Amino acid sequence: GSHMMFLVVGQGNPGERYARTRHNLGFMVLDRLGLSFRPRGEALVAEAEGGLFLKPLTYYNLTGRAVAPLARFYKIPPERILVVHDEMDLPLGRIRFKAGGSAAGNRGVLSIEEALGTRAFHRLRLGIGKPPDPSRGAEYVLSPFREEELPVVERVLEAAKEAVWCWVREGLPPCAGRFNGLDLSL
Repeated sequence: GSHMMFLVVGQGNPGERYARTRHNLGFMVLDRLGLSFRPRGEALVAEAEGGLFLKPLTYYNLTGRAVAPLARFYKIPPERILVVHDEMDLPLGRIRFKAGGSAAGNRGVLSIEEALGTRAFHRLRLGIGKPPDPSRGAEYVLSPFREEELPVVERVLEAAKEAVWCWVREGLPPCAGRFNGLDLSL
């Protein structure tokens, strides 16, 4: 319709090179929802149930360029914006809803904060852990998960799919109550 009730944003980079990488977890979650995405401007967009699901094709670090004009245009309040992203500050196997707060160095979240001028939007943080040395962070997020991690990633994607629908239909607090305590690790 002419209006949108919510905006779910998956963080990722465009192209097959990135599709299995840790930094594309947000895209992977959106791709599990069973929606029909269509190219619109610099994004793939899907609709369902009165709102919008966005896989920006801006590159990860530039997603604010797409998110902010859309959210302002549709007058979407912060508690009806959900940014789904990989999170180095949580271990693989943890999933957390967060209302507002800092980006903690995540360039996608930072781009959106800078473009909107607020931190108050919601996030679904999907832990990925950290590399053994920080100097490998860039390579870590642009690499596929390890062999031994795959079963945990699968659980996380299943949980995160359900969590996205939870947030869409219920709002953040009930969903934080169901999901934030989960331990999906091996």
